[PDB]
Amino acid sequence: MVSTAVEKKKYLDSEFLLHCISAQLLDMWKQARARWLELVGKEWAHMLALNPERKDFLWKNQSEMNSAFFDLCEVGKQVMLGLLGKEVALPKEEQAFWIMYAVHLSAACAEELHMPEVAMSLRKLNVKLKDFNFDMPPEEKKRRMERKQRIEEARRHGMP
Repeated sequence: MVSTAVEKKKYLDSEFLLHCISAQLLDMWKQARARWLELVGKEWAHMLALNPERKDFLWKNQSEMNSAFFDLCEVGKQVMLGLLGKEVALPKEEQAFWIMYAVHLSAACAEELHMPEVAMSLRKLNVKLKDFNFDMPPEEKKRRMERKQRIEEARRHGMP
């Protein structure tokens, strides 16, 4: 499953997504991907400055990067639903998608941020994904619910 998803990592490239999801959702995906990678790259550059030999990325649980990753997962899930043309995926479809998502983002860290391949591992991403798929204030809960609604609406070409 992870073997086939390695080639299928290109499936989340903008050029492969184009015309298969709405223009609005595609732009949300492009922006959310860029935002997360930029934050990862900043955090890494600081870490590397302090230990040039390090090979691990420490994921800070209370960080802008972490919040940006959550939002990227939210957009990613709607990308999946957009590709399938469904509101609720089969669990096998979800498992396939999240594998492709994790392979895609891990490749981007090695290829686009030039991080050691072992730093942003498939396993690390999966730990955080499990959190997404399974002490936040009430106002921030509201915020995330309104954002998810806006992404869902983008996916449906502006429809509820």
